[PDB]
Amino acid sequence: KRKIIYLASPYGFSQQQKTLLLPPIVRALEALGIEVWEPFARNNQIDFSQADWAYRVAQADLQDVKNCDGIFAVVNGTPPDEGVMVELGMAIALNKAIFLFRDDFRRCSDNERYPLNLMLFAGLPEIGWENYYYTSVDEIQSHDKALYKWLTGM
Amino acid sequence: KRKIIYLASPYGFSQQQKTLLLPPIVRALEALGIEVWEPFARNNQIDFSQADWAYRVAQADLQDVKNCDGIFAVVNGTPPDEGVMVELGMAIALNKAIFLFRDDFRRCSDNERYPLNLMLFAGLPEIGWENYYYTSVDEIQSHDKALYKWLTGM
Amino acid sequence: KRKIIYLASPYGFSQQQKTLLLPPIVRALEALGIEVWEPFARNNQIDFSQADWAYRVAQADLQDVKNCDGIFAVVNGTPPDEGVMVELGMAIALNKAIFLFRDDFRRCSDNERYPLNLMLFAGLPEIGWENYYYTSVDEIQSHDKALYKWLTGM
Amino acid sequence: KRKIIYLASPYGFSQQQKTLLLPPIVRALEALGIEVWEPFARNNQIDFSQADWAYRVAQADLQDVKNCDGIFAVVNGTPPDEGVMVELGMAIALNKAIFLFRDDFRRCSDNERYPLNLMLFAGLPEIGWENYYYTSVDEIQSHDKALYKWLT
Ligand SMILES: O=c1[nH]cnc2c(C[N@@H+]3C[C@H](CO)[C@@H](O)C3)c[nH]c12
Ligand SMILES: O=c1[nH]cnc2c(C[N@@H+]3C[C@H](CO)[C@@H](O)C3)c[nH]c12
Ligand SMILES: O=c1[nH]cnc2c(C[N@@H+]3C[C@H](CO)[C@@H](O)C3)c[nH]c12
Ligand SMILES: O=c1[nH]cnc2c(C[N@@H+]3C[C@H](CO)[C@@H](O)C3)c[nH]c12
Repeated sequence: KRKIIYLASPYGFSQQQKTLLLPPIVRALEALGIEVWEPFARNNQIDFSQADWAYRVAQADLQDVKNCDGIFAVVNGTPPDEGVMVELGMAIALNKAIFLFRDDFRRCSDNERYPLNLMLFAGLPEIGWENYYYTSVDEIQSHDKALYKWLTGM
Repeated sequence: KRKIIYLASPYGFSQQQKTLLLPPIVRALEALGIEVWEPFARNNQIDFSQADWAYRVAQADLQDVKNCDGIFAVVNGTPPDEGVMVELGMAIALNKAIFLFRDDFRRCSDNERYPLNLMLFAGLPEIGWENYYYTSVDEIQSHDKALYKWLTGM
Repeated sequence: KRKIIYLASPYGFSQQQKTLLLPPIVRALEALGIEVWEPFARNNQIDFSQADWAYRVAQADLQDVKNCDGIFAVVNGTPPDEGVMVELGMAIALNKAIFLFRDDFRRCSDNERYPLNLMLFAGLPEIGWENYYYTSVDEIQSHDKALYKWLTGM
Repeated sequence: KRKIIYLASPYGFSQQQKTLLLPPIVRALEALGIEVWEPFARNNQIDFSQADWAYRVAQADLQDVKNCDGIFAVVNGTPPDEGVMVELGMAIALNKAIFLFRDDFRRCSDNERYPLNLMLFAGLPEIGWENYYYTSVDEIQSHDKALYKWLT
């Protein structure tokens, strides 16, 4: 069975970001052999004319985080997206694999060790957390970083 | 034994907000008979002179969310605080009781049903979610709202 | 005639913050002999039941920034409030006196020199901008900081 | 002389956004015959190892807003970017033309008339401000919207 990554991001909210930013990240993950669950694409069939669609998206996304093997969370922005953060907290509590992506060079932090709010790293090991922290789309395929180690059992 | 509420908020980051905003919320919860776990206060014996303090705070807060009975999440701001959101996601995944506080009247939402990102409500029931959503400090004591129903088994 | 300070803040958006955080700041400024224009208070005779109230607040605040002598901008939050930032940009372009207030210890910055986005400091001097930068309510009345020196022409 | 638009955005902060999002917007503006001043590109010839680079960037952007004819502010995100907002306030106070771009469908507002904080619209007319408000890159070239009309 392929490992399943839930690709959490705010990029579905902007028409241009949805069209241009997500496909390259999806493709980078798929090139490692990962099955990618991207929520904006997976919720295509919900009936958005009905008033309960927001509840139905919430529950579908909760189920996807429960059923994934890891989360790949796009945590660009100041601050990172609140929905992505909820999904990240779910992933941490459910002991999913955690991978963080930030190619935004601004620092937005409450501490000196981590580049973001310390809670985002609570599900990563004390040592080597930066191996799970990706700062460019080109880095996703790196054999030295945590996605590759995960797939190769190292 | 008293129910334990984890009071998640960004109010510890600002000197004035920590001093003035949190004690009234703490007192409102305590007046219901709740034991309040406030993380900015509870992390007062971490050695902040040591470089790992941020990791030890992260783990301490994760353990507190695992051990609470419910979270009372202050979700003021545009957007809500990313650390609060991680803790909220943890609470949802761990089937804790979920209560939300927002006396910020700005609307910051991706949908028409809820006043915030739909993910924040994923741990609340489809019907009656607003019973868990508090919009003033004065409302916390309300016998018609979910904190009181929780405590009285209704 | 008293110097006029426009007190820009997001604190009017939260019921508790409006009641508890703003009066102490207003009072500290007034103790210096300043006439304080606080926008949430100053627009309390607008009819908020009428559809044009938002345009009338915008124009009232535009006029107040044009007519003030200085702006005292509360730039707490990650990021600072977007309305406060528009008013700050107006003040810079109109050669008003500029004073910044941040008692939030988090860093949210795109550079190493300043704790915030470099644009917020465009109306401050290259050297000694920190004299215009207030990090606690108790510091506002300091005779060593720029607000007091400005009022006394020293 | 070609009208000058200052293209304010936070897209320069993210490597992928700077590479992918900004060139299409620049090209849409330039297709209208506009001279586009994009701050992340224009700041290139600043020495970023001299300690004062942040101050120099700030002053250079201030001057570009003073010397543009209009601002085209990308106000995506929740909230819109604080540096874009400072530049927008400068443009309002300096009586520059104002155009806003938001293809982010989330609402982030303190009022019922506008989809964002009311201050962002203080430099736009009470009626017809929507004609200055662009919600897709495709819309930038519309002859029914305010940017094209401003060119005549
Ligand atoms: O409109 C939507 N479509 C699909 N999913 C979401 C969500 C849920 N998550 C949260 C996060 C964006 O907040 C992204 O991973 C999708 C919120 N709004 C929508
Ligand atoms: O500096 C800190 N002190 C204590 N806790 C936190 C946390 C953890 N949570 C997250 C949330 C603020 O982000 C609040 O509930 C405390 C992040 N930074 C700090
Ligand atoms: O409800 C309101 N009342 C008064 N002013 C504003 C503004 C304008 N400014 C902007 C800034 C808050 O965004 C504060 O200085 C007031 C936005 N909303 C309101
Ligand atoms: O690193 C930077 N490069 C170029 N410009 C800016 C600015 C000035 N403005 C502000 C706004 C981004 O905050 C965008 O229009 C550029 C701040 N930081 C930088």
